[PDB]
Amino acid sequence: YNDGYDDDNYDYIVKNGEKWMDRYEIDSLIGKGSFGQVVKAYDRVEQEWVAIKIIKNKKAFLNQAQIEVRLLELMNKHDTEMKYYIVHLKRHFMFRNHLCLVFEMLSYNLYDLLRNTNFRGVSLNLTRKFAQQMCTALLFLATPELSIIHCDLKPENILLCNPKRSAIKIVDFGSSCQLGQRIYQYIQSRFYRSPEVLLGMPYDLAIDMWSLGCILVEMHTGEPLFSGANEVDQMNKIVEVLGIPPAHILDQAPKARKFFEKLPDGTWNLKKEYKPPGTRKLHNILGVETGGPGGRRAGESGHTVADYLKFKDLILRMLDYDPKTRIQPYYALQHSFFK
Ligand SMILES: Cc1nc2ccc(-c3ccnc(N)c3)nc2n1-c1ccc(N2CCN(C)CC2)c(F)c1
Repeated sequence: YNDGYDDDNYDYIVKNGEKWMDRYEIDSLIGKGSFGQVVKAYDRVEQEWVAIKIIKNKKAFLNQAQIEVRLLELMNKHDTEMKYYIVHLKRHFMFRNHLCLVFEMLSYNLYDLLRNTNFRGVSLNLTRKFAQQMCTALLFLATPELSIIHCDLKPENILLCNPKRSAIKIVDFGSSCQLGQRIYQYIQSRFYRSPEVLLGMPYDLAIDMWSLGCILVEMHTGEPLFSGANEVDQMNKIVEVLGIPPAHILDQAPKARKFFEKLPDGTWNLKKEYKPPGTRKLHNILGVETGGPGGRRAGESGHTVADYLKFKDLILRMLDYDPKTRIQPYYALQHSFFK
């Protein structure tokens, strides 16, 4: 293990108080993920805490992180005032056989926020703040010179900047790509995976908007909207809410028959118990008329029927099966939900 320094998962074994390169004092592990670890460090030179993503000493992670660095640096050539809600990569270096990405220090991810609500959700008002930021972030990523598809939006990859404000940033561009790259497939985290990707179809930046629609519902209900145990269960759970996808899409989907078959009348239906297609209404998931998710927002300011109907509309537009008509970031931002 790399001159001593690695565990059996090819992680750097953090030693609290270690100094690196006469510059960073490692304080502690913040958290682990697939890619490796994020540690809290003090940068003596800039005099600030930084979150150092220490990539596993494994080629696949190293290579993914090099793609991440490239995309972050590209995003940086634009967002120098850090306006657009993407985590700032300060610098990167190889250290003891681990690629290290030095980020600004942020705070809890939105999953952990949901965990602190006991998976019962945050307010629609907070949901709206997250939504507005996330739509602005997507707006940014879709700037032509970037055209970046995050490809793994989920609550864990959206972080509070700090524990007392509603400001957030997107993290983790390990799985990201630019438009026209199509080599990736079975991409996105399953709960947040777009129909086009489930269907093995060409995809674009609209996949991120699908993920966001899923995320926003979850932020408010506390629970994943579409919590499939596998792709088939995923598509089924999607269909429960949204109905059979448009025929014009299914006729074009290489993986149509993973999920669907044509009936003798030439129409598409599921292969296989679930609520029948389109019968699990978002109207009811959100509790539009019944005091919000599980009735728990009954009375609360900012949780009116009118508010929920606006939120539902926005969400349904994000969860358009058709990536061509799925609401784009700009128009999402103009939605009545945000007035
Ligand atoms: C607190 C904190 N600030 C961070 C800044 C950047 C990143 C990051 C992580 C991954 N990819 C990129 N591009 C940036 N992470 C930051 N974190 C942070 C927050 C929470 C966790 N976890 C991970 C999972 N665990 C179960 C809960 C806490 C973390 F590792 C880092």
